[PDB]
Amino acid sequence: SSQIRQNYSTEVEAAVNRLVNLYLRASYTYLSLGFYFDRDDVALEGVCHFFRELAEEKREGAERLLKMQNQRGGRALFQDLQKPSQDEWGTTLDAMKAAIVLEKSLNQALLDLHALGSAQADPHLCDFLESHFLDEEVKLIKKMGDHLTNIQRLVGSQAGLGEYLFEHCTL
Amino acid sequence: SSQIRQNYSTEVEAAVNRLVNLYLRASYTYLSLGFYFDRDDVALEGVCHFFRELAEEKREGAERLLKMQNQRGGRALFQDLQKPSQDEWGTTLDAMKAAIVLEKSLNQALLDLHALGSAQADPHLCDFLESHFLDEEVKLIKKMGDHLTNIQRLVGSQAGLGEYLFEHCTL
Amino acid sequence: SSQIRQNYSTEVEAAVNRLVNLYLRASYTYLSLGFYFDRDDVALEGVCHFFRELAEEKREGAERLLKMQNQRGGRALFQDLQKPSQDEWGTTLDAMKAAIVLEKSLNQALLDLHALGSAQADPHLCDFLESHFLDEEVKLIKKMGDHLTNIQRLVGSQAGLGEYLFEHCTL
Amino acid sequence: SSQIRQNYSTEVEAAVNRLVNLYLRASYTYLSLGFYFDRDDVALEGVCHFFRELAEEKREGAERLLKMQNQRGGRALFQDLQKPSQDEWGTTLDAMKAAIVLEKSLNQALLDLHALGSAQADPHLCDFLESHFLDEEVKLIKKMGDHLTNIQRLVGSQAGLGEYLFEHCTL
Ligand SMILES: [Au+]
Ligand SMILES: [Au+]
Ligand SMILES: [Au+]
Ligand SMILES: [Au+]
Ligand SMILES: [Au+]
Ligand SMILES: [Au+]
Ligand SMILES: [Au+]
Ligand SMILES: [Au+]
Ligand SMILES: [Au+]
Ligand SMILES: [Au+]
Ligand SMILES: [Au+]
Ligand SMILES: [Au+]
Ligand SMILES: [Au+]
Ligand SMILES: [Au+]
Ligand SMILES: [Au+]
Ligand SMILES: [Au+]
Ligand SMILES: [Au+]
Ligand SMILES: [Au+]
Ligand SMILES: [Au+]
Ligand SMILES: [Au+]
Ligand SMILES: [Au+]
Ligand SMILES: [Au+]
Ligand SMILES: [Au+]
Ligand SMILES: [Au+]
Ligand SMILES: [Au+]
Ligand SMILES: [Au+]
Ligand SMILES: [Au+]
Ligand SMILES: [Au+]
Ligand SMILES: [Cl-]
Ligand SMILES: [Cl-]
Ligand SMILES: [Cl-]
Ligand SMILES: [Cl-]
Ligand SMILES: [Cl-]
Ligand SMILES: [Cl-]
Ligand SMILES: [Cl-]
Ligand SMILES: [Cl-]
Repeated sequence: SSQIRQNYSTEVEAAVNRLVNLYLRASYTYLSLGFYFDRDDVALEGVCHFFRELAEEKREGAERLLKMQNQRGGRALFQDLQKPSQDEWGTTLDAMKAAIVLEKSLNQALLDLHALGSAQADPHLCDFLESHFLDEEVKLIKKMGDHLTNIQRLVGSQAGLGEYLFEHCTL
Repeated sequence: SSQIRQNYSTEVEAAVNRLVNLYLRASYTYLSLGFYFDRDDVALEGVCHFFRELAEEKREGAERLLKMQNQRGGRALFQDLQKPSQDEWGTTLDAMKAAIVLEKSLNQALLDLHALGSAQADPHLCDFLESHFLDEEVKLIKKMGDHLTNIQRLVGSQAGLGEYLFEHCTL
Repeated sequence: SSQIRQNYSTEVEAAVNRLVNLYLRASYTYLSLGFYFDRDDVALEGVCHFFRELAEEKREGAERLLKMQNQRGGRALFQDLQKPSQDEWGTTLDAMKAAIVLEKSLNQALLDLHALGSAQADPHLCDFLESHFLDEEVKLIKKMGDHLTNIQRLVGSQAGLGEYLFEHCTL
Repeated sequence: SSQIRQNYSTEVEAAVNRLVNLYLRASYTYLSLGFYFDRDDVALEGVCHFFRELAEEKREGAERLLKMQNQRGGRALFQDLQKPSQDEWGTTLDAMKAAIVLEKSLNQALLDLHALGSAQADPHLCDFLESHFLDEEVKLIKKMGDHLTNIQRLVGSQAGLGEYLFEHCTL
């Protein structure tokens, strides 16, 4: 029971529980990514730390959603967390591509949740997504695309490697 | 006269004046609540201070609205402030229930103002309500509902009182 | 492939992956427990914070195991995380009993892993469990049993409540 | 003569003297490795410093064993230190492979000493190996395997070199 619920549709409440599941799944994905790069036969600890920090941010996003669910008087319902889609993640390039795919899917889920909140005339929900999720996700995707470009440049060629060093080491 | 007014409908201007009245009324309600709990025959100074702080927050909300009215080039119009609905407020439980009723009514007025601003295509108004009012009101209502649950638990029973002390004193 | 693996049996490697799954499951359980106590109709924030901290400790335990798996040259394999066994957790007493059941099961898994490491003559594994898991788990279970006794005393009776206050407030 | 010896078998006492010899031999190996990389025609001072620090750690391990031998009432007996197996150590890759071979052999000697202490029911010995040697050796081997992977990646190819720079310079 709740004595506080106001203007909070069952549709949104359900969608928020699904979004918590997606965020926790993504956190689990990034946990797997990070420990893959910590393998002795891979050994790119910087890549390990990049994904470890993303695992933490996606868990924090889920916790924010759960806190909001309780603030509106909705009820958290948890489902199974499906294991990540791969057990080994290939090259740095492969892993950064998988990460962008994952983030695009979370972004689309955020946009879908906004469409539902708009249809339900739920401005608190909209505000919440704007305050904590929409711009954070755009920033992250921009950083990943920048990373993808630089991995491609570096693994591709000696001119590529040259331009990278000029920017990174001289500038 | 105004030389600055742009995209600011007479409907919104009127609705904002009504919302100032509601906020000032709520401030007056909380003033009455607080001094009731300061009576020698009631003497719950912590409850007095809780309502005294709410009186201050509701006055501040009204002042924010008035400042916004002037920033958009609308004209503040004041009406009578109706005295609060009771002269004595009963138990702590009774008073917390009345407070949640009051906050729900302010929240609904905020949602109604958003619906009007949306119909008038007034995004500055929407932004304003998001920046200062929607999440503040949800947070406050959540706190009041938490309080209601704890008052009910405490006044209800020895098991209730027991669980409360474990949480509050041990944890 | 690994160039470092030495004295690390496939049986232990598999058992460690299963133990990571159990720890992550327990973390997920505690996440559900904590947000249950944050509901407006439950509203025991101290209990919420107790379980929130346990969720963090169980995730940290899983991460320690994963780091150890990589240090020995074993390969992390993740499975589905089954959702927690309940959606609502009843009283504080009910929830503390469920927590002790959960911790007893992790403790038994640690003891089973020691039995396997002993049979495989793997002293590094034994050392690892001693350094990070066995005494931590005994300490936690002792704290939970202490909590269970105090909840029982407090919810049970006016003599019980009296003895608790003497200890907590006077001493 | 000793007035303190208790539960300290002649077998363990002998094995500990042999382990001191192995540790001092390894220290001597690393001394040779380090000065090889300081040659003007090799000139990788970072590699020199890596091996110089390992020479120091292996000497410290021997000194710890000798101190323990005296604490149990056993008698240190020293043998010849055989010169290192090579006079020149080839590439960085060659030298890191030789180092991992050396560390694997010390690790196996530690495991063999644990097997003997277990057969002799000598828990102080076991504790000692756990406190100062088993996890230190696993950590070191993990670091060396990580190094081997990164040397292989770097000396192998332009894609390899690219991935390394992304991790090391960008992340
Ligand atoms: Au990682
Ligand atoms: Au890392
Ligand atoms: Au929206
Ligand atoms: Au909306
Ligand atoms: Au650079
Ligand atoms: Au540079
Ligand atoms: Au550089
Ligand atoms: Au007052
Ligand atoms: Au007061
Ligand atoms: Au609006
Ligand atoms: Au609007
Ligand atoms: Au208390
Ligand atoms: Au207390
Ligand atoms: Au207290
Ligand atoms: Au919580
Ligand atoms: Au909490
Ligand atoms: Au063991
Ligand atoms: Au063992
Ligand atoms: Au107390
Ligand atoms: Au007290
Ligand atoms: Au007290
Ligand atoms: Au050197
Ligand atoms: Au050096
Ligand atoms: Au042993
Ligand atoms: Au032993
Ligand atoms: Au670098
Ligand atoms: Au760099
Ligand atoms: Au660099
Ligand atoms: Cl990680
Ligand atoms: Cl809306
Ligand atoms: Cl007052
Ligand atoms: Cl609008
Ligand atoms: Cl929590
Ligand atoms: Cl063993
Ligand atoms: Cl040296
Ligand atoms: Cl023993």
